Amino acid sequence: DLSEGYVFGMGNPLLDIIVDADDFMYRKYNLKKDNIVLAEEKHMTIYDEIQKKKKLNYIAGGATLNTVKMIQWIIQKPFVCSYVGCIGADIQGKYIKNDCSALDLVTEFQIAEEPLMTGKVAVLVSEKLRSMVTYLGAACDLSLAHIEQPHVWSLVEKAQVYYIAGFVINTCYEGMLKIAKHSLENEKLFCFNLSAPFLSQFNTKEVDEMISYSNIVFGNESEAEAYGEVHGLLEDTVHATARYIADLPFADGKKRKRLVIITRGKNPLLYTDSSDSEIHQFMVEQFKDDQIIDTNGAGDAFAAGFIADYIRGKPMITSLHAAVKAAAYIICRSGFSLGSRDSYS
Ligand SMILES: Nc1ncnc2c1ncn2[C@@H]1O[C@H](CO)[C@@H](O)[C@H]1O
Ligand SMILES: [Cl-]
Repeated sequence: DLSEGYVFGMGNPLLDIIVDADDFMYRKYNLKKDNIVLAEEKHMTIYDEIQKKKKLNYIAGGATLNTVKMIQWIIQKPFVCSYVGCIGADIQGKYIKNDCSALDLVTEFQIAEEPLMTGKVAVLVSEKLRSMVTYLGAACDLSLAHIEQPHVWSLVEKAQVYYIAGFVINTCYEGMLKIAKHSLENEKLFCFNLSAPFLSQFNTKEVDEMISYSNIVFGNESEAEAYGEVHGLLEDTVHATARYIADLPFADGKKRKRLVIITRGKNPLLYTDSSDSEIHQFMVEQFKDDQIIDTNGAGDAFAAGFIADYIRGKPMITSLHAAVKAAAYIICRSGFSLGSRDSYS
C-alpha cells in the first residue's frame, strides 16, 4: 500500500538496437564480452553498419529506466514510480515516452535542443560474445536546472526510495548528488548501482562519493574486481570489495547500515552489510544452455525485483528470491521486454 511517487528514478533514457552481430565486429571495434563502452569517434560507424543488417530489434533501454519501470510493473499500483530523464525531440524519444505512460509510470522528461537526438545503445548479440556500444546523445543534456524545477523537484521530495545507476555519473552527476544528499538528509532509501567496470576505474571519485550516501549498493563480479583493483584490494578482491563498500563511512559520519549485493552470474551471489562481519552466499536458479534467450538487462531486473519486495517489508532472503525471479523472467526474453503482468508467475 505505497503512496504515489514513492519510488523516484533518474537516468539516461536510451533506445536499444539489438542485432545478431558477425564475428569481425568484435575485433573491428575492439569489444569485449558482457561489457559496455561509451561511443568514441572510432566507434561511430557501428550505428550505420548495423542498420544494414536484417531482423533488427528496437526496444526501449536505459539502465535506471529499466529498473524503475519494472518496479512499477511489479507493484501493479499506478503512479507509484517516477522517472526523470532527457530525450530528444524525435520519434525515438516519443516512443520511449509512450512506453512509460503505458506502464503507469509518472515521467517528467527533459527535451534536448534540436537536433540533438535521443541516445541509443548498439547491442551486439552472438553465440560467442555480447557487447554494447552506447551513444548517450540527448541523455547528456540532463541538467540540474530541469531537476530543480518546482514541478519536478516535488517528485523527489515526496519519494521515499531512490534508484540511480552509476551510468548517470556521465550525464548529470550534480543532479544525482543533490538527490542523494536530500535522501540522506531526510533518512530516505537511496539505491545505487555500480553499473559498469569503467565507472570504478575512470570515475572512482564519483562512485565512492555516491556510495557514501547509498543505503543499498548493487553490483556484479566484473565491477567488484574493477573496483577492488583500483582500491588496491589484490586478494579476495570480490569479497574484499563487498566488505569495503559496506564499511565505507556515510557522508555525515553517522552510523547506518549499508546493504551491499554482488551478483556472480550462474554462481551464488554475495551479500553483507555494515553491521555484519560475514559475507553470505545465496545460491541462484540454474539455467541450461537452451533456456537462455538474452541476459541483457538481467542486472537491471535483479535490482527491480529486490527493491519492489524490500520496500514492502519483505525480509532479505525473500527479497533475494524476488530479485532472481525478476532476472530470470528477463533472461528468458529478448531485450528488456515487460510482457503481460499476469504471466509473471
Ligand atoms: N551508458 C549508459 N547509461 C544508461 N544506460 C545504459 C548505458 N549503457 C547501456 N545501458 C543500458 O543498459 C541496459 C542493460 O543493462 C540496456 O538496455 C542499455 O540500454
Ligand atoms: Cl541510467
